[PDB]
Amino acid sequence: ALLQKTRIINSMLQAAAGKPVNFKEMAETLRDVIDSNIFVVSRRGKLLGYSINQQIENDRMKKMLEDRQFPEEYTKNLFNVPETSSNLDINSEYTAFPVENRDLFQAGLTTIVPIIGGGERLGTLILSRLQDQFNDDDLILAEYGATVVGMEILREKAEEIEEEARSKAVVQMAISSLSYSELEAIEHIFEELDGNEGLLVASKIADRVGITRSVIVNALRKLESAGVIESRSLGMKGTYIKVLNNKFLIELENL
Amino acid sequence: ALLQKTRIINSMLQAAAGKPVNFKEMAETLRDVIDSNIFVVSRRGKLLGYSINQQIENDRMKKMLEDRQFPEEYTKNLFNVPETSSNLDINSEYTAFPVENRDLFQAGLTTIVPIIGGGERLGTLILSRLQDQFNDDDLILAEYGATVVGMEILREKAEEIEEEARSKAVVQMAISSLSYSELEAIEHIFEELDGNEGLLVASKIADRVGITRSVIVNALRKLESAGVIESRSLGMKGTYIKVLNNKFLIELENL
Repeated sequence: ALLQKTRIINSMLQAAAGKPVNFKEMAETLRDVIDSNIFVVSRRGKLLGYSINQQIENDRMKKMLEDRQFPEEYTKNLFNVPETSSNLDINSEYTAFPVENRDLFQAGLTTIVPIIGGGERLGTLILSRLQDQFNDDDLILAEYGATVVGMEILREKAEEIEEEARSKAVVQMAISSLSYSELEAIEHIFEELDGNEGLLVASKIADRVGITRSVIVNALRKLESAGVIESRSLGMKGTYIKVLNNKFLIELENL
Repeated sequence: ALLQKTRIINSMLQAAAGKPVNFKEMAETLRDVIDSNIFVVSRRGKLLGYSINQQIENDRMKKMLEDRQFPEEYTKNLFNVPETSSNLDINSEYTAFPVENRDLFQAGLTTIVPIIGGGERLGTLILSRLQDQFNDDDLILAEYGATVVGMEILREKAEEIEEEARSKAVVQMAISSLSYSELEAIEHIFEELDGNEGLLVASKIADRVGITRSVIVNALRKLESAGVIESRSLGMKGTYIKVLNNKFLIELENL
């Protein structure tokens, strides 16, 4: 019953809007829609999700469902596949696969669609039934489905790193905003500290370090200012901090 | 064969990848694989791109094709469509459209798809033949179709501002690294200046402003460093400069 079938696939997509990416509850969707087996493997060939409904004969797939890694020779060509291969097992004649890719498709009549977003193969969609041949409708669905879980990892991954170089801009911001002293204080602080959690009253360092309180006491708050650290001191008599940004200590040690 | 017609689409989708989003050249690729009229209009109702073959009886649409600005009464109810209107003109019986959108659909047995990604109705997609019914799959194409133009405005507008908020980003930079002095200078400079184009001679400012050539002449380079302005000084005897970022000048005035 076509169109609905998809409109349904679409229904699902619209819906992932805010909610962060989630393959499985989306693999399901394809399973449901296409009534097929569904496994999504990334470029690196880690399964990000899959789903099923009845047991199978495929011995050489589970290996990965236990270490997330699939070895540097197997999934390897699984990737070399230039296009969709339509209907597939262990008894059809073709010289499109080399004799080093024998057992990967294995059990349940398997079909294959490459996931292919922003100009790049981001991975593969395995589908694999047992009996019912893979219909022209049935394909069209996957191709949408792939195309969908296409610009999704895309999405997910941008998300994933656009908030790396957030953190990372942040930190060379604040650090960009200290005096030779202030930062030197900060420096000497965490050289003589451990982790985000830190307590040793500023008072102490000053005399040792030979930077006034006043300042040390301040470099400090400059970080309260672009978030990076937290303390809300307890009337001197001890001074404690914890950090709000992992990429920091890192950077700071990068000095 | 519909699938072909679909995969054909796919192929054009991969091959936008690098190339900067082109609507027409996809409006066509629709009007190809669908065999109909394609018109992509937006949230605000601008016709981004379109694509036809024969001559048409819609009068009330040749309006936007010169001002790009559709009425605050037409496109809007065009916006109001909760979902895909399958076939249309002006003889049928329906209590959807409000008594204020009679002639927008005018020519071509018209059909309607809303474009929705980033969990947002990005705009509307308009197909319109003359006789042939829009079939099931005619839809099926059309929709996915949208869905692409879909996450294309996404990519374009995404692209639009990750680079408006670049300018801004770099100018808040450059400036931010200006000593009060230096800043004082660039200031005094452009206040007695007109547009991105300037020839006024450093020597003469210092005095008139109370600052060393030393520093004027420093603060200038600084912005060429961060490229914001161009000058290749001449051997004094007249300095001439140019601004290479619009956002900049704006920002100055906002200090």
